[PDB]
Amino acid sequence: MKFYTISSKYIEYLKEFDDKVPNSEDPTYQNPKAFIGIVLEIQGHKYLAPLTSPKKWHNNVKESSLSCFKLHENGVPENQLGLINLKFMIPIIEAEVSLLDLGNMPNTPYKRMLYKQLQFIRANSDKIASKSDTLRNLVLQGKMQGTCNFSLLEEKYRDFGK
Amino acid sequence: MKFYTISSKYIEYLKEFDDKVPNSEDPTYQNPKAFIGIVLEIQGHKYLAPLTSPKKWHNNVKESSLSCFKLHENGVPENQLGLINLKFMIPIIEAEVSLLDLGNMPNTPYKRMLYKQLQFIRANSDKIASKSDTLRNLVLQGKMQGTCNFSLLEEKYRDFGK
Amino acid sequence: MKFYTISSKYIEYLKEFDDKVPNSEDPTYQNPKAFIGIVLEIQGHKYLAPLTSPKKWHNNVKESSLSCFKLHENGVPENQLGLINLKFMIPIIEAEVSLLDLGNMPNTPYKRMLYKQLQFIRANSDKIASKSDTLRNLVLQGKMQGTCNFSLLEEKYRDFGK
RNA sequence: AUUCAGGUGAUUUGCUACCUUUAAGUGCAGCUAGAA
RNA sequence: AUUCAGGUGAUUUGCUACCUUUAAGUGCAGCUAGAA
RNA sequence: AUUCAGGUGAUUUGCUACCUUUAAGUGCAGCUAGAA
Ligand SMILES: [Zn+2]
Ligand SMILES: [Zn+2]
Ligand SMILES: [Zn+2]
Ligand SMILES: [Zn+2]
Ligand SMILES: [Zn+2]
Ligand SMILES: [Zn+2]
Ligand SMILES: [Zn+2]
Ligand SMILES: [Zn+2]
Ligand SMILES: [Zn+2]
Ligand SMILES: [Zn+2]
Ligand SMILES: [Zn+2]
Ligand SMILES: [Zn+2]
Repeated sequence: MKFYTISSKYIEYLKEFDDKVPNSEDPTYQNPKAFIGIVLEIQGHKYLAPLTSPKKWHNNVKESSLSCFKLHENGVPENQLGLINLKFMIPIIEAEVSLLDLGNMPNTPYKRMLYKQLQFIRANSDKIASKSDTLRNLVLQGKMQGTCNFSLLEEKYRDFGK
Repeated sequence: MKFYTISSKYIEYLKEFDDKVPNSEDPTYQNPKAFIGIVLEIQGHKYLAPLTSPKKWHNNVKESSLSCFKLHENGVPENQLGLINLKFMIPIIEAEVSLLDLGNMPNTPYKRMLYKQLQFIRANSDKIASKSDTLRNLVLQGKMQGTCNFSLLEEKYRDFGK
Repeated sequence: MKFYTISSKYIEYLKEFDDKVPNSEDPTYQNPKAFIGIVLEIQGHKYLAPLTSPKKWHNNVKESSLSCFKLHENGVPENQLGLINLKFMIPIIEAEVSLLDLGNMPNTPYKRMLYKQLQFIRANSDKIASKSDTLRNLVLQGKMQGTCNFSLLEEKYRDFGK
């Protein structure tokens, strides 16, 4: 899996249909909001999930939860690295999605953390995909609330360019 | 698996054929003798094994032994909890066997220990069933002595009601 | 697996076809050169690999390498015990191969080390056989150089007695 | 005797794990404490 | 209540693993630093 | 940004494991040392 950004246009568009769709731009955002790379591929839908830095309430989110996949350094649990917000993953269009230029990022604390994250994500691909799959099923079945509207998003998203 | 008692009649009856069959009633017995719940099911035989509180010689009984399955609190080895005496498991008749009313036992040290035991037994079902299976095979094969007479008990036990 | 020696004749013979074939006798050799016992059995070929005591360059040989299987005491990694030189394993003829008389070796530092080695080898039989298998395939495929000439050795070796 | 097989990580120092049936990057150290 | 089943290690003290679906000696200690 | 999905244990607080393909209760804490 990999790190992506998403065009602001395309994020506004999904926001017409679901305010739950993650904010793309914010004055207080140092770097751009980043997404994780095809957490879920099903019925020809490619999903990307939002990354998000630590909040207070992440302490209550237990590992079993389908809402989030908690990140942290490999083998170093006390090094919390934020989480993947699956509850807000969205379907994407290859053309409005862009991979982070990791090969060109200046060596900074951030790019550094991205690699810590990346590796933990790489070694947990499956748990992630597995979680995303189930989250959607449930969401769709009407057994889970307060997530992104998968059903509706999946319906409207490709009508972006019109 | 679960906790059972066995009618005294039926225990006397098997004792006609094998004195090795565990004692059901004793003046020094606080609670009734308790048995563990289908350690072995084979050729339509349901086996229950006797529970037994610590004796001195349980220290010499090594884990590999087929005679006994040593109990102790989950993850707390120094908390020895007696053992399951497979060498004396017997085949039973659903109608002379009775489940302990755990849902109605007053909160006492005993009921408390039963749950410690139960869980350790639950998480080791397989080893237990596995041990019981092998113990019988061997016993039947004539490669093990000083156990209950499985072959003979299996033959005679259903003729209980006559 | 076990410890063997190989007749000097048969070792000279293979040396007619491949100088890479391990030296059998040397003035500086305390004990005879020893071989490990059927590292590989395939298309009716029985392979024995040479043992060899620590050299400087064994530090660069990584575990993944097909060239050698590094020995050392069980659970005691700092106790390097030389390595098995698979890159030089050779096919053998039961009649020119001989098992070391371990049962009759006087208790010496050497015989002592042999058992340390033996056990580590016994507990890794598979990795060894697995490595040998792959090493040959590759060697045969022409993807590996500087080893014994398996293809050529396999062809010529049985013509020993002529 | 025969003096480091080639690969798997958007990164990879040490070891280890895995792939070479054409496929494969885990784990324990170290380093880091980044922020959406 | 009923006082430790045998075995698998060219060697193996304790425990463990494992085998007794015809099979099975792993791991931790302990001892060992040996040489091709 | 967006502030804990429900389950699997004759019992189970905290975490965790597992299940969510109709399935699934593990492990570490803590509590506890009961007796056949
Ligand atoms: Zn939950
Ligand atoms: Zn974790
Ligand atoms: Zn008698
Ligand atoms: Zn035994
Ligand atoms: Zn235990
Ligand atoms: Zn290499
Ligand atoms: Zn090693
Ligand atoms: Zn034994
Ligand atoms: Zn021993
Ligand atoms: Zn949130
Ligand atoms: Zn739950
Ligand atoms: Zn709870």
